[PDB]
Amino acid sequence: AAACERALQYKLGDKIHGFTVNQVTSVPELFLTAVKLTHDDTGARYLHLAREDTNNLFSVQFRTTPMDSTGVPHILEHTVLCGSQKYPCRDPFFKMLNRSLSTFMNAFTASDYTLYPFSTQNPKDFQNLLSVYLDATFFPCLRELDFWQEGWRLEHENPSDPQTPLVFKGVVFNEMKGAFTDNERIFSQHLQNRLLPDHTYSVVSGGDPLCIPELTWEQLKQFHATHYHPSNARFFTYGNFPLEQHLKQIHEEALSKFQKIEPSTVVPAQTPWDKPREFQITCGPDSFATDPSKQTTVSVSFLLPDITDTFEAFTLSLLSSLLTSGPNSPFYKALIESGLGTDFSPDVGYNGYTREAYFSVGLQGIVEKDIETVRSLIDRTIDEVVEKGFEDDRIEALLHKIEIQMKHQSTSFGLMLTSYIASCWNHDGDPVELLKLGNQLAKFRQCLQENPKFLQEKVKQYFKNNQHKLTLSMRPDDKYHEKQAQVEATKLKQKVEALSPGDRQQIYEKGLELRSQQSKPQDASCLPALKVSDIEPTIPVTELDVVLTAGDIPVQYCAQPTNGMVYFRAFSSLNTLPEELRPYVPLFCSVLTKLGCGLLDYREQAQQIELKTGGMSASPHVLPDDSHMDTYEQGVLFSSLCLDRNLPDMMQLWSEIFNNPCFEEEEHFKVLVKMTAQELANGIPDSGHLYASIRAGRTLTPAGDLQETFSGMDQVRLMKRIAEMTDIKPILRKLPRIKKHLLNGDNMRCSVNATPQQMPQTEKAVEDFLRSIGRTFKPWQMKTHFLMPFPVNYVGECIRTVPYTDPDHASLKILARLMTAKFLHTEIREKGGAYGGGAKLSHNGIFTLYSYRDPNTIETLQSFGKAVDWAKSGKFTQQDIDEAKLSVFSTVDAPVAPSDKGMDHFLYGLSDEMKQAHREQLFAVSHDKLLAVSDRYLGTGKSTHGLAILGPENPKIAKDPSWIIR
Repeated sequence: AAACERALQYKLGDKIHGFTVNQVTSVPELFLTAVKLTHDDTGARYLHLAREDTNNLFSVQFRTTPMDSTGVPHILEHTVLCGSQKYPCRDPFFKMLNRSLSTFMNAFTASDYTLYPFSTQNPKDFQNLLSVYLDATFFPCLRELDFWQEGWRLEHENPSDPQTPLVFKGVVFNEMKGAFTDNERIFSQHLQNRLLPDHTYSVVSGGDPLCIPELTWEQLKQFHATHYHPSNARFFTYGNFPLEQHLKQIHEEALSKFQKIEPSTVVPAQTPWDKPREFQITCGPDSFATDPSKQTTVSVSFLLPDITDTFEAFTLSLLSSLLTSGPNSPFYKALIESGLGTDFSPDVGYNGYTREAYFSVGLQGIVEKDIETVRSLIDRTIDEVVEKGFEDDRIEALLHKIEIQMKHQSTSFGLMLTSYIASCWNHDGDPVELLKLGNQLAKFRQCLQENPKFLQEKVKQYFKNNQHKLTLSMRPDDKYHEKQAQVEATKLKQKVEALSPGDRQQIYEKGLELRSQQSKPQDASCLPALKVSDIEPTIPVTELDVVLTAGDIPVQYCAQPTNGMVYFRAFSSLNTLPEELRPYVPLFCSVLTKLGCGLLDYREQAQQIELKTGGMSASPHVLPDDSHMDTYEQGVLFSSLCLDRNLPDMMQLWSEIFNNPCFEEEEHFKVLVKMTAQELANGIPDSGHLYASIRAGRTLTPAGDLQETFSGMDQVRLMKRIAEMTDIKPILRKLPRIKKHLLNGDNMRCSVNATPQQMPQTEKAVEDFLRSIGRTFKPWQMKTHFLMPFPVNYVGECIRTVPYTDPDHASLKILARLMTAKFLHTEIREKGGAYGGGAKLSHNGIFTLYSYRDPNTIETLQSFGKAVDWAKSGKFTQQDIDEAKLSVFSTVDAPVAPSDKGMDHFLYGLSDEMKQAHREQLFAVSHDKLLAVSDRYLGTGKSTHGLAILGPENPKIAKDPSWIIR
């Protein structure tokens, strides 16, 4: 009756739709069964992980082994998503993003493989997305104009004026420009290049700016015909859907149209060095130090065995985590607390992306004079690890951490599985051996029980005696990017001089046809699609029970199949907290479980956390009310996880954190604050649109102001200011004040998620813990410019709308997603050239516009104004409304993990009745309701606007007096 039982019914040797069952293994620790199939005619390998989880995932992988630095697989992956023969419309990927019930749809290109995963919950939608992906990847129209627009071409700055000089344009070309500007990408790539100089790892697989114009259309088509062939493919699917439908679809749509080829693409082993080497490279300056110039990164890297031999790789990965993870690691105590640098080097720890894995350690942010000092420190630490070894508790903490990662229930499990086996599988390894994790743990425990100094011989063998050592240093030079610009401009002029006038008219005509291709809106009615009748009308009700306990704390127990885990959450309000101490709350949450408690130092505290729990964290959350725009609850979410047996120890740890935290251990706190300030400064580009919307939305509601205080740019700038203070002690005195105002039971509620079989013991442990512990805003417009040293812009525009429970909210949500799908995508992305841009409506009632890597500023806001004029014009059909409803119901019905079912009632206090009411309000949205709501809220002068800009200097913005400059 179940799916996994029938998946265990697959017998060896059965022929199923051209596939042959080669191997069947039950993985009881993961509640999934691995099955290995091979297609007889093509030789494509198939691995299916059948597990009773409705979020089904498919992925297909192609082995791309480049032999030059042209970047052909990255551009080929970009171009293959631009159109196919059966679906000639442009970009099936984004078009199916609004015609499906998927939760994830993307693609990745590593150094030596390309990966196309998606996940969805509807079997007909699975058929839909699998058919579009098969036809897009295996049968694209390989039009020459797609290769000139996305890749490389010579083009005038204005394509209609034939007298201006020629320059390079292209998506991948400027992606590699932006990759080359990234110092970490130079460091990682050159590290791989110098350590592996023999074969494909010695080149820039994403594309070398000096080697990119050597790529021809003929080479692109030949590479596609040779490498995007199903014999060079590995298909992977995960979940509970019947396999027969998948196999039948694969055979009837794709595999029959090809014939067998044999890829001559196996990567040979890197030849071992006889002697260690040193290299010096250069990168681009940053704003850290001029005269001192501490922006010097150094690393020491060691070659490790292959990922094929699974056991030795698993052992060395655990060893690298013992060496680098946490303040109890040798390298942390030797390097981080040495005060010579700022953070670990990039690619620190075990890096298994290449064929031969490699270990790396070092620091960034050091003075260049200390390079030999660092190298001697690394050698001396290897000597000390050989002489002293590891304590048994840290080994137990690591084995408990890896086991807790095995049993944990996430919502994106299949994506983690395909990313975890892609690298090993790419080099012809057996992916099933990475799945049999229990056996590796058992053999690990036995191999430690037989030889107590085994790991000392491992560290000696692979670190002190490893002759394939590389010490690589980087120092910045003032004359670097102009040298690169000189040589690139020289390649440009040498390529331009040999061109005839007939070639220039060919460029002129190709440019005008490319502009027409980029301008004309095309039709996508050839794609198959679902309808609103396929969306479930009602959701299954989630059962809860709230128990007031000891003597007024409400405690929510949710019986769920959590697989032997207890997930504890607590939310304590901050309404009594003084307003001056508000901005230091996130810092408190980030350091509370890292400073020591009672008789435990920070080393022992971190050891106890890794030994008993799977991680204990605190993060501030602002939960808006659903019936008043000017009502919100502010508080801190304490979250933890443990196995069922370590629960009383976990609650003993929690009681010790709540009753005697050590806010006096100052040195590790200084280390952590400089590390988090560095981490937040490093993370600005990837979440720039989030920071732009959050600053843009500060001025509409008090909840926005509190979100600005907890997670806006003010928090990063303040954290940097605190990290620049030389005396941290008066800042450290503020933490007992947060302990005294927040750690009590006056305004508290808690949650427990566990198995029902475990529930009474959890109720006992929690009641013991609870008995053991102590006891009118008017929005106003704001325009803001953050001067950032970025090459692209990030702008945000916010409009104030209705909250969740208003019937107009569902219609506004449909309208926002509609505008994103049918206006903003074409206007900002295709015309403008930005990587991301759209419209969103948040749960509190903020209609927010955003831009991600946008080259323009004024034209983007003008496109926003034309989008609102488009919405008032009403120029959309009922099928577009069905498409927007499909996308919204694809978003709200995203799968929730057992650890958060139901979390939404615990946080926001929305019952299933409110969700059913809003779901039927999304059902009732009509065309005239969309025009009415567009003239009621989005129109000009009806609500207050807010503006914010992240980006470089722009003089035209600076001469506007209505902007405030930051």
